[PDB]
Amino acid sequence: PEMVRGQVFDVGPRYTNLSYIGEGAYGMVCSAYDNVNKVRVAIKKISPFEHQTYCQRTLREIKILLRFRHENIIGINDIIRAPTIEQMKDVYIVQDLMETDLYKLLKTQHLSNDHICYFLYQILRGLKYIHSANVLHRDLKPSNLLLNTTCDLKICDFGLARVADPDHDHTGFLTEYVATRWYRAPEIMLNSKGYTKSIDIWSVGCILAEMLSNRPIFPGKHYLDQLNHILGILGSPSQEDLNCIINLKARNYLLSLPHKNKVPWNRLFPNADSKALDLLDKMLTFNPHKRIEVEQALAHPYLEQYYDPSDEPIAEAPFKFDDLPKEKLKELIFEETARFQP
Ligand SMILES: O=C(CN1Cc2ccc(-c3nc(NC4CCOCC4)ncc3Cl)cc2C1=O)N[C@@]1(CO)CCc2ccccc21
Repeated sequence: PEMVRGQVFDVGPRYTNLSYIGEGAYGMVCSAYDNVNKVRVAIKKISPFEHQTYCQRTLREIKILLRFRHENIIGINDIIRAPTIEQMKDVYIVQDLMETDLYKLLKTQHLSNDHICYFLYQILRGLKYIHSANVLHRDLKPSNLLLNTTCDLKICDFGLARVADPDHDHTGFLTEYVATRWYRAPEIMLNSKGYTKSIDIWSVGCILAEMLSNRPIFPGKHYLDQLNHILGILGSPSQEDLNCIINLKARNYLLSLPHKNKVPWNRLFPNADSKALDLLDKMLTFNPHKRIEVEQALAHPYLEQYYDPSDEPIAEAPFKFDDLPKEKLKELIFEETARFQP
């Protein structure tokens, strides 16, 4: 078997000529020549079976992405594993290989308004489909938006994704949360478990602001610092928005802060298109009930050149399927990956 940077890659025979790409908690990723389709692909080796939280991320990633089929959502092309549960130590997930991601692009490149518009359109078109299946991505951020050489965009990493559950959304003040800090809606720190579609729209709002200036809009260094960066720009919540926060610890925290005025978007973003800033404002609304929805966002005048609801598909049916053990999640992973065996 091939090795890459001191790791076995048991992807053959089909997948050969393996170049390293990168690495994280998830595992390792390489490009590989796919000998059946005659194209290089991404393959990420997951070795999750000794941690039930990595097994959860693996099952979510595989189950959701095999159900979903959409031009702006990364697919799974193939999955490699051993022929039995016992011999299965790794899972290789094969996906279309993409040139870069929006994180890398923003650290190096100025985006034209035309590029910003097209990226935003694609994010929302993928998100329309995600949300139509009653799913929340819950970790939208520039590194989870893959880009090819002609700026086609695909949303990736569904390991935190959930079915939406807005009747179980309420929680207490300062409840801990897993998704990336800078893209967390203000309600996460106040009274929300992050089980509504409006969580994803906030993150998209954050991404949009970041495309306008190549800097994160709300770069909090710790849990509550994130709300204070948010309130620094949006200003103090209105009476009406506060009355919606019935939790007293959260309410009284907000009432304790000195009055802060709204920083106008056109002063933060002097070179931005005014329609982009109108849509930004609606995505970065403090009150999640007042926040724009994905379909309204698509219909916003900023995206008029692209908007076409007939060419913005939805899922044919809602998605469905939990503190289960590592060993049962392994079984589920084995069942879900069977279609790729000879
Ligand atoms: O799966 C991920 C996250 N990952 C990691 C990852 C690397 C690579 C690419 C990729 N990259 C390029 N191209 C790159 C060229 C260089 O520039 C950047 C772009 N093309 C195509 C692809 Cl699918 C995509 C991903 C991705 O979704 N986590 C998961 C799910 O939460 C799995 C299972 C698991 C277990 C524990 C914890 C996390 C996770």
